[PDB]
Amino acid sequence: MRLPDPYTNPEYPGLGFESVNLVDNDPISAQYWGINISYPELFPDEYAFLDSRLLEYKRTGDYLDVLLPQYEAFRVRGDTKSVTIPAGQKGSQIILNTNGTLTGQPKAGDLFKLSTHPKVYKITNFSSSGNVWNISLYPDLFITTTGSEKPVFNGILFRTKLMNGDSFGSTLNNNGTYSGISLSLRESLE
Repeated sequence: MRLPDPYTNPEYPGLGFESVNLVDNDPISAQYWGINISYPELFPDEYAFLDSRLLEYKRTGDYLDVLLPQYEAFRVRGDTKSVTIPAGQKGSQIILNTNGTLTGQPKAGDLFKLSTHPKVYKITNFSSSGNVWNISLYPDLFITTTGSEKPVFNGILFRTKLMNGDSFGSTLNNNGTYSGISLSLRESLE
């Protein structure tokens, strides 16, 4: 379940977020991101759409994949598939070999994800030596690299669970829209 937005569904611009907060949970357990999405007033058809998607989400027990457009930095561009990430890596640093196919560089604060695993990281520092990139991450890597991972800097989806199904919804207001819709999502560690 991709959480529908104006990219997937440009016919519903209200599905653009009014506000989003990315929240750090550092438990006893592993770190996980919390996401709080607030919508502007939704019109009947876009509200009806989102409603039905969340319902389908409810009955199938799936995850919800979410894009946060605020993090569409596009500070790094190029052929990520020709990047090499050496095997055996763990901890808070991730080294990769760009093979000269990347342009630009990421900065502290940007998101990062491995192609083969759903966990999303924050980039905390970055240095390079020619085509060698040294990306410092938070939290530590959830897996040891296999050698087949590719870096993801843009179009990162968080794999989440809805926390507030029981307070989701609104009723028609006096200008024929639905106010106060917000979603509270928790990154799911499988």
